[PDB]
Amino acid sequence: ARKFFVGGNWKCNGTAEEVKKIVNTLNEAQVPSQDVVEVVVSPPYVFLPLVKSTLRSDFFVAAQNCWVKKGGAFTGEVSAEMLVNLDIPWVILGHSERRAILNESSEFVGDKVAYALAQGLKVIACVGETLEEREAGSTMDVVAAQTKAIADRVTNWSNVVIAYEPVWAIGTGKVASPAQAQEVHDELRKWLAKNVSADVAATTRIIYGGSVNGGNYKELGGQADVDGFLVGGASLKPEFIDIIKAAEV
Amino acid sequence: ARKFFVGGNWKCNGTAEEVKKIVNTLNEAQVPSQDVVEVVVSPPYVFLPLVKSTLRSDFFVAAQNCWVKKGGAFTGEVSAEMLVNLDIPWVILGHSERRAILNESSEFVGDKVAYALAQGLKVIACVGETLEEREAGSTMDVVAAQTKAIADRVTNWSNVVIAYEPVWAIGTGKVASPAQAQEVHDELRKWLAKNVSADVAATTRIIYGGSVNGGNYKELGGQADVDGFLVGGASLKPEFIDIIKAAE
Ligand code: NA
Ligand code: NA
Ligand code: NA
Ligand code: NA
Repeated sequence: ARKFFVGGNWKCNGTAEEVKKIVNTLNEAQVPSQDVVEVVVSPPYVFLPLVKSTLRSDFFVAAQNCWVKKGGAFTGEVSAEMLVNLDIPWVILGHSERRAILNESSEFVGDKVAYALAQGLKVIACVGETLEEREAGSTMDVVAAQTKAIADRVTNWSNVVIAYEPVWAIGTGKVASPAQAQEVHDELRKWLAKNVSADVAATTRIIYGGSVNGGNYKELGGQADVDGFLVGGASLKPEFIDIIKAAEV
Repeated sequence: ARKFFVGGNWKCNGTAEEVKKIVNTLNEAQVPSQDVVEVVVSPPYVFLPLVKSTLRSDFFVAAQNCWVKKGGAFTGEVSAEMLVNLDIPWVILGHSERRAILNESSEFVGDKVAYALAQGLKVIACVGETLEEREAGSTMDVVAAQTKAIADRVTNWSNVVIAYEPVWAIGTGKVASPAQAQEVHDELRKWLAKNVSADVAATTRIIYGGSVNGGNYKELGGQADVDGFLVGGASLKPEFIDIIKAAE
């Protein structure tokens, strides 16, 4: 069985004082065993050393982004090899905000994933459709195309988690149902089985990155093809511990 | 007289061991007084706390970029308020690599500069033309347009340094002459005098960010409108201390 996965994306938030409070709360948390759930927290770049130095060793740290290739003359960017040097094991790549606001193309995301994996990082690779795409019946075309841009560029899926983000249902007031989430995760896994291998389809975690009303995480987690959550604002709050606890059963 | 200014842009380089070696070499350096030269060092975001905690207190730290507005739902971005919280006093904005590779527009850079200043940061604001623009005779048209996008959004220039980057003469194998540098810096200052004020033109440092061969920084620093340097790869090396010494 795939190990349930909960990632916390802090986004562009945090102060030294807020980080200390979040980390102390996570360090005091009593959650399901390492065998039941894998937990990753993703602070901004400037707090990565602080969080890695202070967080419980059974929770893992992710950067929110890295550069597409080897470092060098790329003012403002952080390379995968820098993250490896700082003992940051994970990175989030292709988040909806970077695809939309920072205009990161599916091919650019794919090249980042492949480079990160080559340096030995583990990757949360994000995909998802807009409202226009959803309403046109294009959800499965769009999610398969974003996944194919990554698949075409990687040589190994072992250290990849895919995060599905229904962009129309993230902080818009619209919420996708469990059935809607299950349908996309099932079709995506079926895509991996036909286009990469049955083994990769069976072993790759596909986590849900859509907005969820309080108390509705266990109904989503219990869907057959949903393997956990990529969490936004709740990752800054004690509620994140209740999302980790949804891994139980 | 405007105080000579030397910025060191590490770009996307560094490891914890390399950072320790660069910072130790800077800390042992014997350079002209604080009255003669202002020195700023700019590591990647992940080394900002480490460099600020270990660097000599008379050298200052800059981030290489920040976000255009208040933080929030901007995965992978670092806000100006985050830099203030970590006591990072400077930021580089509009670097040629961000305008070219990351497609940052003049208006985007302008909005960043205005936001950074509003949070109390000091800004190295970068401008510069491409090969095609230079060959067309458009250098000053382009540099004035980039500067206008910032001027239109900024009321107080006290905490701004302008860096001119001849993009065609940065790691291309082409080296711009001191006369080419002085011509752009003079015409940019004349633009500032007409479009902001005589006082802002007189007091704003305009530093040079073009490639320079070893031993040739004093010929550039002694130009009337060149107030220092924004340094690339030499900022990782002992040579950076020889560039600060050009202030004498
Ligand atoms: Na499940
Ligand atoms: Na470009
Ligand atoms: Na002049
Ligand atoms: Na001078």
